Amino acid sequence: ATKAVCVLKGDGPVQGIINFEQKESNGPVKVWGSIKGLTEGLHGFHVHEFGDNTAGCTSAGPHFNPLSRKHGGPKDEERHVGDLGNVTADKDGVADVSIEDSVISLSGDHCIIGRTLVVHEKADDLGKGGNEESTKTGNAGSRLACGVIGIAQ
Amino acid sequence: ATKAVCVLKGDGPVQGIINFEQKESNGPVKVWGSIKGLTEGLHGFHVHEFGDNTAGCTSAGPHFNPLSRKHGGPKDEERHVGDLGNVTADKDGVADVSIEDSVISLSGDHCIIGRTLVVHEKADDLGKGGNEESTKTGNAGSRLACGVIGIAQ
Ligand SMILES: [Cu+]
Ligand SMILES: [Cu+]
Ligand SMILES: [Zn+2]
Ligand SMILES: [Zn+2]
Repeated sequence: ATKAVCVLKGDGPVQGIINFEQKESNGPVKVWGSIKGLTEGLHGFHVHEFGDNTAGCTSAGPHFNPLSRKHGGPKDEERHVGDLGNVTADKDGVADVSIEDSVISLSGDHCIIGRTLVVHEKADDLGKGGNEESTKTGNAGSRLACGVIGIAQ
Repeated sequence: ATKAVCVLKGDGPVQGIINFEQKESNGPVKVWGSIKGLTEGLHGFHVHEFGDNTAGCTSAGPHFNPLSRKHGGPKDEERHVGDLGNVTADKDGVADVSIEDSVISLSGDHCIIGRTLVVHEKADDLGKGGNEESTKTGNAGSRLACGVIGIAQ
C-alpha cells in the first residue's frame, strides 16, 4: 500500500535516505534506511510538525503532536505522534535504521506525509530525564539533518 | 487556511522558496514566492507525482495526474492536476511567482502535499506543441530545481 520516503540533509556530514511502508490503511508503518556521518551511539529521531526547510531544520517546528501529549518513547502510550525514539549509529557512523511503529501513519490524522523527519545530536531520553525539557524534546539536542517526508512508489 | 511551503534546489544555481495558501478546502490555492538563477524567459512549472528526491528531481516521476488526462496549461480543462504553466524570469534571472489555481489542492484525496514542485529548463508549450512530447511534458526539458511540498505553520 502506501509508501513514503525522506532524504535527510543538514549543515554537517549527516545524510541518508529513510523509507516508510504501510501495507494496510492504519496498519503499522515500517521505517528503514541508512543514515551516515553520525557519531557512534544513540541519536533521537522524530517526525516534526512542519515540512518547512526555509531555515534549515529549525523551521520544522516541534515534534508532531496532534493529540497534545507529553514527549515519550515510541513504546509509551503517553508520547507525541512523531516520537520514534532513537536510532543507533555503529563505529563507522552508520545507522541502519529499522523501526516499526503503529502510531505514525501515511494517511489520516496521524499522517506524516508533508512533515519533517529529524535526526538529532544526542540520545532521546524518552521522557525519563526528570526535567521539563525531557517531556518536550527528550533532551536530544540539536538537529543534525532533516528532510520533508514525501509520497513514494 | 491551509498552508504549505516548498524549498526549491538542484544541481545548478536555480533555487527558490514557494508558498501555498488555501483559505477554504473547496477554494482556490494561492501560490507565490520567488526563484533565482534562471535564464531570462519562460520556465515550465509543475507538481510531479512523487515527493522522492533520492535521485534529485529525477525520482519525482511524471506530472501529478490522478485523473489520467493529457498535459495542458493551468487554465485548460484538459490538464494534469500538477500543471501550473510557466513562471517568468526577468533579465536578472529572478522569477517572482504569483499564481492562483483552482485545480490543485492542499487537502483531500488528491492534494499536492508530499509531492514535488519542479521548475524546468525551457518553456512549457502548454500541450499545444503538436507532438506527443507536448501532451506529456509540454516540451519543458530538464528539471533544474525541485523540492518536496511540506505543511507550513
Ligand atoms: Cu526531533
Ligand atoms: Cu515538471
Ligand atoms: Zn516528542
Ligand atoms: Zn503536465
